[PDB]
Amino acid sequence: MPIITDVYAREVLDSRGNPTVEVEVLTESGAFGRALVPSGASTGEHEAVELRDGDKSRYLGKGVTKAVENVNEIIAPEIIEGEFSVLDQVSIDKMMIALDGTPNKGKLGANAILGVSIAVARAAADLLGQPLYKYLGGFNGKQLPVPMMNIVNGGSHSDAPIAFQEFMILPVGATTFKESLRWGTEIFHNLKSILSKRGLETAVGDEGGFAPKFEGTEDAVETIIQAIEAAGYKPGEEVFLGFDCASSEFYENGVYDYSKFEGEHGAKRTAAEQVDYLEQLVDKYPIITIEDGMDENDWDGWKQLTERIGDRVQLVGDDLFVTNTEILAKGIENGIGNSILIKVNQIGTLTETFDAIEMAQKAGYTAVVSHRSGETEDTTIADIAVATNAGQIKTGSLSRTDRIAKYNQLLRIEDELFETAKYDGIKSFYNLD
Amino acid sequence: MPIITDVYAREVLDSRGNPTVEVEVLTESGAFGRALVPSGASTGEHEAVELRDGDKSRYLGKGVTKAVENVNEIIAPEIIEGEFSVLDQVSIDKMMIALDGTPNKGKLGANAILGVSIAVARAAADLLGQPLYKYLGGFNGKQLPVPMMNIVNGGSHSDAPIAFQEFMILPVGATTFKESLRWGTEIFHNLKSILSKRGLETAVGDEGGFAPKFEGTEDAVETIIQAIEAAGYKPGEEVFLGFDCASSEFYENGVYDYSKFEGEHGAKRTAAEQVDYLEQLVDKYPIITIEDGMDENDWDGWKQLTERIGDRVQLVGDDLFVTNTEILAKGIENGIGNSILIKVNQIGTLTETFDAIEMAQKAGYTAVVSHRSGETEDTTIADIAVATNAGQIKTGSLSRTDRIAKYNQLLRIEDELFETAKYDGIKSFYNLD
Amino acid sequence: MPIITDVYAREVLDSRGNPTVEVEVLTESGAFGRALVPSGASTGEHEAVELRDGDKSRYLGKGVTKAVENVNEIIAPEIIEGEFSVLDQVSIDKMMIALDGTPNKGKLGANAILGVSIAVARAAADLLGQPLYKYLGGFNGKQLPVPMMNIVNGGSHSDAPIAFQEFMILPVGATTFKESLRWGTEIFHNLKSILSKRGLETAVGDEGGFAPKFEGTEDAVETIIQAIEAAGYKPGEEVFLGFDCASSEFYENGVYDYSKFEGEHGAKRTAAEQVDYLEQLVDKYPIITIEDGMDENDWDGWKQLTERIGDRVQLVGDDLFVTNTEILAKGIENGIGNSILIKVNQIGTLTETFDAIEMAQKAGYTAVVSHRSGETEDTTIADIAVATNAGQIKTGSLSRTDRIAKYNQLLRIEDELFETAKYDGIKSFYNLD
Amino acid sequence: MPIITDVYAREVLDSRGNPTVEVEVLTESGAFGRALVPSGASTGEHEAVELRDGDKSRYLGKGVTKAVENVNEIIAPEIIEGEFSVLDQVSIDKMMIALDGTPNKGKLGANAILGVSIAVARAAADLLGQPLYKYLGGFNGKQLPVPMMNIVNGGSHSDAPIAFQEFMILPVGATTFKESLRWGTEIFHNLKSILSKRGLETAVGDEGGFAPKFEGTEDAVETIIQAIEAAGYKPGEEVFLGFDCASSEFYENGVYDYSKFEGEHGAKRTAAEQVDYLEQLVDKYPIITIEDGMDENDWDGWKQLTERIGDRVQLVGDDLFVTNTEILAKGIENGIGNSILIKVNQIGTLTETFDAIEMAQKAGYTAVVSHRSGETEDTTIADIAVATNAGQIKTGSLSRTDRIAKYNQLLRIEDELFETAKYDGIKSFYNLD
Ligand SMILES: [Mg+2]
Ligand SMILES: [Mg+2]
Ligand SMILES: [Mg+2]
Ligand SMILES: [Mg+2]
Repeated sequence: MPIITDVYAREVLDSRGNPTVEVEVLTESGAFGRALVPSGASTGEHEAVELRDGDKSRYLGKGVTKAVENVNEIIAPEIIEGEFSVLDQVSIDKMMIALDGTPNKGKLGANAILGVSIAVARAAADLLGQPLYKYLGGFNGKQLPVPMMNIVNGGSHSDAPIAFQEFMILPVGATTFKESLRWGTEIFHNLKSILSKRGLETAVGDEGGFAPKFEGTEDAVETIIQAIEAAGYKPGEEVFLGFDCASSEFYENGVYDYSKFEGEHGAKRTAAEQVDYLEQLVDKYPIITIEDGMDENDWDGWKQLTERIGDRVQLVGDDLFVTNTEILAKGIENGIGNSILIKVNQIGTLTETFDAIEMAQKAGYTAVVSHRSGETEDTTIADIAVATNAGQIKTGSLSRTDRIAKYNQLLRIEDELFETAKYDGIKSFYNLD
Repeated sequence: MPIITDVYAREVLDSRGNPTVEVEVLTESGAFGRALVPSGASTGEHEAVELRDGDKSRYLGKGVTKAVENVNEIIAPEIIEGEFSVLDQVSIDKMMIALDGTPNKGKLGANAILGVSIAVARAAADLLGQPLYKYLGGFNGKQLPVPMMNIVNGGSHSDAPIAFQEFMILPVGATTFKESLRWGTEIFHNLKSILSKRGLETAVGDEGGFAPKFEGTEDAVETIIQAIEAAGYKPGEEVFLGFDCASSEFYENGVYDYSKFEGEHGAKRTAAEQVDYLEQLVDKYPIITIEDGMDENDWDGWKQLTERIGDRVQLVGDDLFVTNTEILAKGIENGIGNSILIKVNQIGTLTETFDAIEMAQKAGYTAVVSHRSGETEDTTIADIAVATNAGQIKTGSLSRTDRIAKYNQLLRIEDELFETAKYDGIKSFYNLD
Repeated sequence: MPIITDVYAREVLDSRGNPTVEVEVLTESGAFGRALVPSGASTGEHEAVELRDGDKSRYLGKGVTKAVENVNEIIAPEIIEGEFSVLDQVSIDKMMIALDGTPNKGKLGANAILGVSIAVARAAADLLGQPLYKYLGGFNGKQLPVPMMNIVNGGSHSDAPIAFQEFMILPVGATTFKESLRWGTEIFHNLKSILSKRGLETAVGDEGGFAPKFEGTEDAVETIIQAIEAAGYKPGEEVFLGFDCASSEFYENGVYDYSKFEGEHGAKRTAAEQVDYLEQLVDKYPIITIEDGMDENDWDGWKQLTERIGDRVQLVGDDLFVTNTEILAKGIENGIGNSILIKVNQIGTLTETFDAIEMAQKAGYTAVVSHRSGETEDTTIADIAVATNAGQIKTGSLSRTDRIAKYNQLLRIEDELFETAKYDGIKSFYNLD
Repeated sequence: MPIITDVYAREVLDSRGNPTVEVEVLTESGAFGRALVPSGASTGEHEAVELRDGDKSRYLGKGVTKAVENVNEIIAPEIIEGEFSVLDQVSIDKMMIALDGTPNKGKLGANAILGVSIAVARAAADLLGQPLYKYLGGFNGKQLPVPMMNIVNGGSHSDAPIAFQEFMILPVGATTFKESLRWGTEIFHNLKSILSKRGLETAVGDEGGFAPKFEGTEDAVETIIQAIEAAGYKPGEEVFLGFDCASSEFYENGVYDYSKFEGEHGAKRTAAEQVDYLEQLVDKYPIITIEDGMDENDWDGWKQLTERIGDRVQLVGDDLFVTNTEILAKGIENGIGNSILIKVNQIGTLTETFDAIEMAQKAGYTAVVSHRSGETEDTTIADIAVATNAGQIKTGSLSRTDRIAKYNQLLRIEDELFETAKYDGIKSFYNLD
């Protein structure tokens, strides 16, 4: 019996110890779904906005009681009085969008809306007795993603003289996701040993990776490569590197100003020099993906970067696109990037999330389903990656259950799929030559 | 409906990126339970042994394929062919204990056995439609625990000149668990700010807390107190401190050798001087609980410590008791400690876990249900704490979902209990007079 | 379907031929529970009070039509209109406590309230298909009690020159409850034969035991020991003795006045001499438990008694505590007694009963679940003893179904538990050295 | 649904502390019945034999492990392998009779057979959702019995100089059973007061009544009458007396020898003088019923007694008929008595019990459904009395739950019947003119 009979929100905590929204949905027959909403460390703009309370007497102003109230007192009665079927996902998502009535979900909160959106879908899958990836994506959802695994952090997430925010490993050469996960974990533990022996810090950041005091970018990259090799894997064949440059954080007045993070002698690069520099790095090192290599508003620079190395390196828009199909469409039309980081809570409904993934795919772009800095015990993004046969995921390093829970769910999905599972390895990069 | 029809194990990852056991149980009617096992020890004279593979080609020898196979090929057929009801928890636990046939669960593995033990109970609660805490503890399970929250680490978990392994905060004075959690989180964020302003490290360890380069024990303690106050709480009334001294890690040849961690000039204390020192600390600072203040084999020293401050300070045996009712019984008979840290995987079944909690309670000891360093997305320990009205829990700092998931489950339990919930605050320490 | 749809009370008779309350509860799905309420011969004060009609035209004023009406016309509609789930025991108990609104349950009657409280729990266990002890106590309720079996009566329950109200046997050395019951029964029949041969009376009193015209206390005790030995059992190893002194019934103006029951030459003992006397008896005879050895208000005397023999003899507060957690807490804080007699109807709800048991256990006291002088065909107290692993029960001699029904239910519980049952024998006395 | 899937026996205790048989029956759908068997006789030419173990190491040889084994190992597999419907009562009873194959049920035991017989019927009523009296007797079972209530005992059940075994009160003049029960209880308590004031014993015997040291038969009778009046009732209109003379216990060699119980001067009466004596008593006192007034083999004396007073006094055969339809038929044919005491366990199946009741009724005799000295918490005889509209029951005095449980069940039956219940009072004696 599919009619939704209860929609209930509560305030819980995320992986950084900040409040977030949890929603539970029940049907008449007792089918049940629970969703928890993630939260970003920094937000691109043109984005759906999370509602926070700003009551400095609670949680330093980061309470989400208003968003919770919006679910319990506004959204819930609309759903229950409307006698919506739990199966009518698009109808419910459209209803919430209209109920809020603003372009950025700023009245009810993207956190209120997404909690309900995901909890409904989870309840629907429970009702049908379907794996969530098959409910979401249909019968042919079967492709496990290549994980891009955080390993070293820089920029504003570190004190080392390194401008790029994040360095990742990608176990592209593995034959299964289960194997890929083991490779990454082995490399992580090997790097930890290397860091310890060098007297560098091995405590972890928000994503479960390291932020060691390397000498600079080349030291960081070569040390990761050292770990890959020590673990017994082949860089540039079995395991590749990725960056999240987060270049907007050091771009100002037409200059990519590396002195912001790399000390007084750090290079001040024009957009042309920035492209040259990224090209030099991908020629020197086995780098298969670069996120936000150019500034969020530097469309000319993005075009040049894409013309320069886009045939052989994935170029992921994060801050560039902010999971916004209007911006994505503009990107596609202008030959900008070849991949998009998909953040469910940046847009705020599952319907819109899937629309963005579909738009990307139909343009020959990859859609990389992503975590946020503040995660939860929710593992829905694992199922979204498989539902859409996305082929890639970005969900953290190899420690902290806020990351590992997603990897464990991918293990379960691959196990359940059995002989029907596929892991396409390097062929996951259908956006590249 | 209740006959178990499937028992299935798989290898997943824990919060440190090490393999562990997951088990799923199904009944004929489709009731379902999933358990994940936290990290343990593969050796240790008096505790239950986790089984690891030792295949250095996988996960550096830390695979759990053998334990998984033991579930799938040995335990599962015994259960299924035996037509055990999912409700017959004690029967199933006793059967597994006999099936392994060794005192330390070293044949099948405590990790195999506990995975099944917990998954069965979770499936039973699902079958009955009961909250797990009520299934486990009966109708009167209703007391939320005071959380002892990791905040600063020392000893072998840090590079600072501090011998004690862990410092904790306890929001004893809160009126509800939900408020207690907020207090702790606010204190955590305030400490983080204080550390940053001092130029100390704010990256986190395995339990989600900090390991800053303090000048020593007094600096650490006073800085935590500073954070408590900055967050707006009263030390020694609303919020107390706790230690895990892990004193076995610096005791040798009859000496508590603080020079092991606190540099060349660090004190070498006899057992008498160790007791004097702990007494001095509890007289100076608002310390309500001390774990492993004396060495695991220094029973004479434990007795002296208990006589000295046990009337007004909780004295928790962890390494002292290793969740072993034979050792606990010896402790009780000899007036040793007044609390025990209860680690489900250290004993290996829910039945034995509950027996240990009950033995402790009936002696006027508190039973503090505990996490391990390697945790998972499992939240069963939250329900165990409420089921037994234990009154205390030790499940980590205020970051990392491996910890926060337990706190979120306690929020859900308190919410569900509604007007029947109780949080006893300082009266939780029924072991103190 | 757990919502309570009917709550119905009727006036029935207890084992002494006095009216009492019966309540039946039904759920929407047809789950059913029936409870009957016991009644004491004499009442301690500070107690929940039973409501009687005082209509001397019916049952000599002992009718319970008002209490029955209070269930049918006040409590029942509150429950039914409230749509309470039969599983929400604590909520329903708290609701009734508030509905009555007085400290002693004197408006609605403790008999009205307890009838509903127990019938609800019985219906809940029926709904879930659980044994009542597992519903009440959770999965680990498995310990059968050592029974303290009435055998000889004195004081105001006899015409013999004996001040103590009750003498009991305890089959502590048996390996199972089933064996323990047989031992007691054999001893009972042997005593009956001994009494008959001596020309003493073998008719029974309210609890199913004897009140023979012995020469005094030593005659009674030695004759019981004679019966134990004649039955082939070892006094002070296999079978121990117990007293219920009911000392309040002969204490006045600071004197334990044995002349009240033992004739003109009976000793008038100070509190100090009373302690000396009880100590002498426990040194001479295999006495393991003494109930109400000191007067209900003689706290100094209780303290002295507890210091004197409390390490090796159980000291049970009955009139001392009147199943009142405020009085119990005061006792615990002052080192008074080491056991409490738990009378469900003296407090009036299952929630409060369990709270009292838990408070006792967590203080290292035993909780002895008890009958009343006026019993019924209800056997709930058997399930309460096992639910809480209490380890002891006091439910009568070895005749009269008002007593034997409880023993039969313990047989069924032990049978059902099969290999999971435990009977701890002497180790049941965890309150003693 | 109705096929019997489990038949299980266990050894429990009766109201005298002697072992007896309990049986539980389950159907495929979970319908459930439990029966307990009352005390019987292990020898006796014309009745069904209870089987006892004779192992003097257990319960003084009174164990029923063999009868229990006969159920579990012989009867149960026949039923289960036979796929008998729980509704097929007569088939099952006939099968057991044939399975035992002896006239007195001495191979399997009448206690084994009756336990199964009753448990089956109780399970059938549960399956159908019918009150047991309607299942047993059809839609028109509605007549509550006049209770003949034990109050004073003599003969071998007392030490007083009184030959008759039992004196009873019968609240014939009440308008409902519920009122009749109150009358009896009030009389019982009034007698107790009278006895206490006279310094006579008020402890109770097996049936819950008194055995005081009266001066003789007239003292006993007149004192009971005093109690009736003191309670406010009219002897010989509202409340009548009954005897159980148990005359076989003092008849030998053609003489009713009252000197056996009434001292050296007690009358030695011929059968003619015995009839004269009983006639004198019924002329002097309001006696409506006499059980076993003549010896079990004195058929000529029974005939004379019946001719003398049978038109106006009920004459109940107990030892005369031993619930044996062959003996009853002989009695009917010869004009012997006008009532039979029906003891379910004396014949051993419900089918045979109902056949005996029917034979009696069709002869214009009353069938008085009876307890035994050793009773249990079973209340089936209450339902049998109503099922057959018997109009009378003999189930004990007004104390002990072994008796009171039956009266409570009659209260429930009358309550359930509501406006359809009937209590025929004096018209219940349809055998008298
Ligand atoms: Mg980014
Ligand atoms: Mg520790
Ligand atoms: Mg008492
Ligand atoms: Mg008779």
